[PDB]
Amino acid sequence: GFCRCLCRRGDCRCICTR
Repeated sequence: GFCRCLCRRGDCRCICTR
């Protein structure tokens, strides 16, 4: 239920878990 975001080679997106 928590979202943490990442930038993978300039590709930013968020991933949610819990």
